[PDB]
Amino acid sequence: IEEGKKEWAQFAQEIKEGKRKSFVEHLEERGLIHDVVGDRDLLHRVFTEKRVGIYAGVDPTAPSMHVGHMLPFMVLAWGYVWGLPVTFLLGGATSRVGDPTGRLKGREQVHSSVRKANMASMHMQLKKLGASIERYGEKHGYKRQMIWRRTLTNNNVWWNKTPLLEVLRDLGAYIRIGPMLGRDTVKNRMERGDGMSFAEFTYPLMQAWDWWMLFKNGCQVQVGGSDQYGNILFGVGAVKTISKNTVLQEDNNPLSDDLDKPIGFTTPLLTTSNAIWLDKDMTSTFELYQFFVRTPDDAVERYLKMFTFLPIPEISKIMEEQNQDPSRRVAQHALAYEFVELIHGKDEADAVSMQHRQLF
Amino acid sequence: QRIEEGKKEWAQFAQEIKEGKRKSFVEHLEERGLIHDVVGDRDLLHRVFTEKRVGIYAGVDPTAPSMHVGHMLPFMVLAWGYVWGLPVTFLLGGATSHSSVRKANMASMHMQLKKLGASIERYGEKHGYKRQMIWRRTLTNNNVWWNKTPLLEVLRDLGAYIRIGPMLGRDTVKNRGMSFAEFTYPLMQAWDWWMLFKNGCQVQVGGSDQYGNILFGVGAVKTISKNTVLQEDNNPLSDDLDKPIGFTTPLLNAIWLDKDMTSTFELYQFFVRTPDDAVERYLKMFTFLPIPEISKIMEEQNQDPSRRVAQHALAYEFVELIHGKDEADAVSMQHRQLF
Ligand SMILES: N[C@@H](Cc1ccc(O)cc1)C(=O)O
Repeated sequence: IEEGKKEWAQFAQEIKEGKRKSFVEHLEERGLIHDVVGDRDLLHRVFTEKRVGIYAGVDPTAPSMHVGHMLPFMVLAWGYVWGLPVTFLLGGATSRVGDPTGRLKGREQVHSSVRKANMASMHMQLKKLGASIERYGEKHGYKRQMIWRRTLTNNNVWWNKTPLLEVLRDLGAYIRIGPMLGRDTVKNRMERGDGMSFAEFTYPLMQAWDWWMLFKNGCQVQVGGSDQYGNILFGVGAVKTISKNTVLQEDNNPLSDDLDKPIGFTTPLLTTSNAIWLDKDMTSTFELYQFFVRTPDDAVERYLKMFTFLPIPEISKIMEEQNQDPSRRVAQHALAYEFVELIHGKDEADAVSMQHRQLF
Repeated sequence: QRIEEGKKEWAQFAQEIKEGKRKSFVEHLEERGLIHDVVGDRDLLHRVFTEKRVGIYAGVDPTAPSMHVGHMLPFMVLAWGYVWGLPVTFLLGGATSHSSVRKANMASMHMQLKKLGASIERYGEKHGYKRQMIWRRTLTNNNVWWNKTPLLEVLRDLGAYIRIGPMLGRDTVKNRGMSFAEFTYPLMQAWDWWMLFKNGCQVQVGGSDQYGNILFGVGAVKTISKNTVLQEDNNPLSDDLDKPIGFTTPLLNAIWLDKDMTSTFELYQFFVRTPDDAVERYLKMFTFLPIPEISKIMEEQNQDPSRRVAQHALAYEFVELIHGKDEADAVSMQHRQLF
């Protein structure tokens, strides 16, 4: 415990002295940071100086995640093997409301048995992914230390009982609705005329409260998809406010030092040229392999950096061979193999890669 | 047992009302001049009270340690409701209201509302209304549910079905900044009603300025009842006689009901200064005096209004209602002994 703080301090000096990379500099090299919700240099300083907690959220709208969810979790995977405490947040409660961002119409009311089934399946998959990350990290030389920590939490833990009055007192009373109505997501649904419910309008405050609940236990940073910039931005402000105005003395903190203020960033948007599920029963291992081998030549190098733990030198070596003759798909096959191994294990990766070569 | 006998008693009244032999609670209040606007259909309101011994409530926000005379008319309606055998509820908005100040006001107002409840019963006794087992009056602080009510529950049963567009259109809201908490207040008021509606409070009465709030409440309660996931509470309210509905009382420094803020003598004086052209209406609204007795008073008043016979009767009655007979006797004598 104490040794951890000393180790991170040593790393900090080595980072400033150009002998080591910070977590931010590392992610930038992997191409995993799109936008920083706040000041990039501050984010860098925070991770350099502090072994801060970081989390990513996911709402269970399906029994399975797909490849489109992965980049924020690739960030947490890196965080985990870097010895940062990471948290996977399952939005069991917030999924009932539905995130209005990147939508004009409202989500369709799903039956309760379906939502419960989706939530349970996603919970298992996230547990499985957590163990896979450790295994996959091991393959690439990252040996688990006692100080490592990964957590899976359902926000139902608090949303099932959290009184409306508590949220209004500690957060709602300090939030002006004017700016909320100015946000793009709301503005576009009022202008277009798609309408919007009170529940949807409240969603940002729920996400903010989620962060606050984790922030109290050291989770200073949030990472999300590209379209989550707005929610994370709102969250940064909201968390400062709660910490500054909370009536509980055990939790109250002005956060005067910038190094302690909440901050976040987004991961890049994946574009194409249905869904690619991480569940073997929905998308076979063979088909997940196929999806990645079809990665365009002008995208495969970046994907190798974002979707695998392959060292940069090894990626350079792969690309050197790839650039000589990309028809052999050396880069695409390495990408497909690594990601299939991460999600479904080595045996699956070996089987589908052999069968794919024998067939095509 | 008594429940079944109660429905029978109300059934008899209903038949007699249709035959023009008895007044409904609505017709009665109109005779008193206590109804300003009906949030909904007047005839429906008449029908609801004719057919059903419905619950009715009025809300009060503890922004002061005491209520004053400007708050009374909705409570006069509840006073009548009580002695008519309708179950009435006083809702104290403890949750929705420095912190040490707010808690003290809430406690003082709660104490005053209990006292008013007992005073209403006593005052009813004087005018021939004898308490029956079926009578019911309740004082409730909405803190009772707001202390635990999950945000998620409100969003599911209400928040999901309310569009913010219209809310931003409300008169009070459009002409404005505003906090999220303040923006949420209308839904909390609606939820308050829903909590009481589940236990029979189909009707709400409020001040003249409460038309908007009651209007929003009717729609919200319909919505919640129609879409709530607990089937034990779910109900489409297809029959109009079961739909939530309300009405307002007419529009009249402050004349407090707290003796330490406004002396009984000064409360007496205030009503004695009631204008000649208003005193008759006030007698009907602020007292239980039968109309025939009010007629006898006004005709005598009309002989020589300088004697203020009507104003003195009004002042005495209201002081007795709020502070009791001994107080009424004392201040009336002191006023005569002085003037
Ligand atoms: N709102 C995010 C998921 C999320 C949920 C809760 C949080 O606290 C954070 C993120 C999404 O829909 O992608």
